[PDB]
Amino acid sequence: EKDFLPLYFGWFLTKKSSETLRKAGQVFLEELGNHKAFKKELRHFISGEKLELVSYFGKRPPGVLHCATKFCDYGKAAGAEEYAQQEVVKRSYGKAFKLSISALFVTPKTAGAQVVLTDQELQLWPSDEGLPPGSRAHVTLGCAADVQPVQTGLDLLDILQQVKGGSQGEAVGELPRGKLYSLGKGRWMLSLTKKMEVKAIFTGYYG
Ligand SMILES: [Cl-]
Ligand SMILES: [Cl-]
Repeated sequence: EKDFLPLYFGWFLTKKSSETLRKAGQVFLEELGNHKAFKKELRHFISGEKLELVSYFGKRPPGVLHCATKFCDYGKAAGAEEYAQQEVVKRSYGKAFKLSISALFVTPKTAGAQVVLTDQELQLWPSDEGLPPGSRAHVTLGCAADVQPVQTGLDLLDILQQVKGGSQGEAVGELPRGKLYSLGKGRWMLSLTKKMEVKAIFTGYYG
């Protein structure tokens, strides 16, 4: 009888760190919704007055927030066994880490936070494109009704791809904690003046 792996590995934020990022995320969806530049380009955000984004991203993580590394599906996913067998993964299991979050973003599908992993933390990132490894690292804050949390990372990569070309353009707003950027196609990004640090434990979720 074999030992099945978790649903996925990842950094799970503490109560206080989750509380902080959660409320910060809420404050962002409230300011963005009330903002002038957003109300203008609302046609490219919804096919259908004001839109309250906190309600729009109705599906939100219930307990503590997290930053996933490798989706394993208890060993069914490709490379799950290989990832879990790594010394660095087994060594890091249950240990605390400090994740740096550089920006919060919003798309028609998801709302999340961009994670900038350290070189130490990148060793825990699966190497199973076009952007540097770990660019997909994120914390999902919310999803639209028929969107799956896996979308959040994909949305982030799409936004970072627009940053490669430099389609970010000039900041279309100054929020209390950073500069607002309009990427188009209902995509928005808040570059934080100060990268907020969150405390999290690297472990495995079984669900
Ligand atoms: Cl903040
Ligand atoms: Cl969808």
